[PDB]
Amino acid sequence: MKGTIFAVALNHRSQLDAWQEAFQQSPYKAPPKTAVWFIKPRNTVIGCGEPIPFPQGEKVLSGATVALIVGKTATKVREEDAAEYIAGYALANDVSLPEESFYRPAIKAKCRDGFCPIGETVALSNVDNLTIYTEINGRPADHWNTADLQRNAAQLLSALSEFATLNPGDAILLGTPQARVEIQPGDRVRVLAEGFPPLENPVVDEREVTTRKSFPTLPHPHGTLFALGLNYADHPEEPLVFLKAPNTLTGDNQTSVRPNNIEYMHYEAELVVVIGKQARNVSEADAMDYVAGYTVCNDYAIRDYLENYYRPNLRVKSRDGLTPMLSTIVPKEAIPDPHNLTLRTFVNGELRQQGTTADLIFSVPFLIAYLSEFMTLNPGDMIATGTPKGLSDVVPGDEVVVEVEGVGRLVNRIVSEETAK
Ligand SMILES: [Ca+2]
Repeated sequence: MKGTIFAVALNHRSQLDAWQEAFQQSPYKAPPKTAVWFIKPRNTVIGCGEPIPFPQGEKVLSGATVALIVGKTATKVREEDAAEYIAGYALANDVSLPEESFYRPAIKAKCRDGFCPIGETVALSNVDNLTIYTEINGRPADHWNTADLQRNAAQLLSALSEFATLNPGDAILLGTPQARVEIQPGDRVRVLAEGFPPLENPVVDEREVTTRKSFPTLPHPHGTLFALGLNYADHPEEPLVFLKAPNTLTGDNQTSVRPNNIEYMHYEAELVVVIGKQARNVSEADAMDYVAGYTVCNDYAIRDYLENYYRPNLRVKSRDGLTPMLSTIVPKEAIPDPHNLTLRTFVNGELRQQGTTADLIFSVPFLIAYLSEFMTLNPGDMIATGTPKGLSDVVPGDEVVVEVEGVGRLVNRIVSEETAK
């Protein structure tokens, strides 16, 4: 819609069945214990009648589904009370490149422009035993049923909101089956279900699609939050990128909660790049013209909650208030070389982490070129560029300060669940 669009992967029993043997082996080792989440960021989100831009060369699959739409702030929603937090339901389309791997986040596959049609919210009581239909050029092409999903809408809302607060207007896509249908330029793709107005979108060669969807600017932070995995040589083939939901963000001198009964929660000091101008298919050579400037984040992780499905997964990386971020942006013109800046972390005044952006594996221009090659970057989007070596455990009472030379100083305080409540 206009809120964050969350989605669940591996929720349809047909896919769990199909992947059973693979999930016993590297790199998965074991089947998912918890829900496997992803996000369809704002560049993806379109309404009925808007085109799905088709990337030349690629195979693209429709992903008819339905989404629950949150009607009031949802934090630790109890399963039995879910309906009272759900405004209704909307037909949606998880448009995607093939789901060939579930190990690393599927950003190229799923976060392309216009890859998330979503329709009208309808006030139904439930979506139990609902057949979701796909038609292509007005011919029946696919159907599946929500009774075959592992977690129902109630259970998904409860499971996600247990650690990630949802705001009114946010959505959760309930899932998709193993078997999907292919779309191609010229196709008209229609999603249908009893009780809903059909959702229809044309698929168009991307070369033909006019200007990209723009958004109103709002005070930083506001935008897609991209984050890098391993990005310091401290002494891979392509970047590991994942997205962070906006409710993870908190300001300066706030608190971040350490879960009860875990072994390891660590800070991560990072240079954050903020986009200043809409960017698509930007070369490394002009990438810097699209940067507004720089800020700092503390990209916390709960190492205990890591799994090998879309890793690092949302239960580790999108927890409420576990991403301190400064509200100030230093303009790029104040920083002559962002690839020559010191990063440090202090805990209670003890220096625990130090490195330099000279050790970035993937440079700021590389990253901008890499992402804009397959999706539109918009003003206010953020790129958390990774963290050097020097991680350690932090516990309630601890004051954690991260600092990037010339960019800013960011304070945070760890607290217990008991203190925060
Ligand atoms: Ca990180």
